[PDB]
Amino acid sequence: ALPSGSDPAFSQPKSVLDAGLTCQGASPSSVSKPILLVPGTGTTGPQSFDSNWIPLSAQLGYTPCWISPPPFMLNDTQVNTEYMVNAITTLYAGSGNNKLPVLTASQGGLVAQWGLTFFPSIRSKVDRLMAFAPLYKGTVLAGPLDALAVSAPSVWQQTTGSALTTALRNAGGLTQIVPTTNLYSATDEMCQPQVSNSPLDSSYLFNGKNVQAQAVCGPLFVIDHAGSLTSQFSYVVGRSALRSTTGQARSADYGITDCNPLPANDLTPEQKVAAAALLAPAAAAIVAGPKQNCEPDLMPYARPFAVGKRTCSGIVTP
Repeated sequence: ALPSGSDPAFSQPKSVLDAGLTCQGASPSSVSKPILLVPGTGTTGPQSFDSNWIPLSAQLGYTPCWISPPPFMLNDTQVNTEYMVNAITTLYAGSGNNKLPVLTASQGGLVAQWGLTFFPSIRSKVDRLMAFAPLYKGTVLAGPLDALAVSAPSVWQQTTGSALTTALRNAGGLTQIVPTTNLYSATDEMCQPQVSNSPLDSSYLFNGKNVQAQAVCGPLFVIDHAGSLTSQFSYVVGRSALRSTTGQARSADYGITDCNPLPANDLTPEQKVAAAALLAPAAAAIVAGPKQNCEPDLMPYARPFAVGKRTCSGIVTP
């Protein structure tokens, strides 16, 4: 079974977590049809989504909301998840005690699934998860010892083999917990392996709607980790997932004629140009942020699932 019982303690003051949550044109505490947007490593909410799912979800009738855990999602993924759990608790009540969708970019999907695995209270408040290029198994690429002996906390945790990805898998987290759609690409340049269109892929969750773009669009279709979020093909799949009465994208709703890798048609020209410039700023933030030579310790609620892995304090024990 999954973790059950009481939610783990928060390490951050609630006022700090509240400060990281914003909704466009509304208060999180009094908001119609919120969608919670969870950014990837090296970005804020607006930086991840201003060129894409903030305007696109608004045009579908949601109030776009986001968390921006400081600094730029570079801190410990477990602390980033506190922002999401707090945001879910708030948006659920602030929308009349109604479940809400969560939509994530890159490592924001790891944040979401970590929260669902280890914070039982939110499972009944999230109606579906729409994850673009999620790194549930981390990635084998680049890495925390590349070009400097120190790397950001969440960069350590997103590395395949990390104590965090280990603990997520051993606790049951590579199976979907709420209805989940995972849109990803075999040509993802941040996250590998993604090529097999099978559970080997880092974005795959058992029983989820796992959509590798090349399985629909052809072996030669190319979108990177950002295009995975912003492309017109991505918009059609995400719109399906958000509208579906099953909580997952439906194969009937998308097909080879939607295989357009450029930014979603309904974005403004300015939004389309910004959608093409997402790589460099996130990479530079990763370079300028907090850095360390070890993976953050697992919090007690996750330690028993990665016994034997090495974190800053030493060997994980249960």
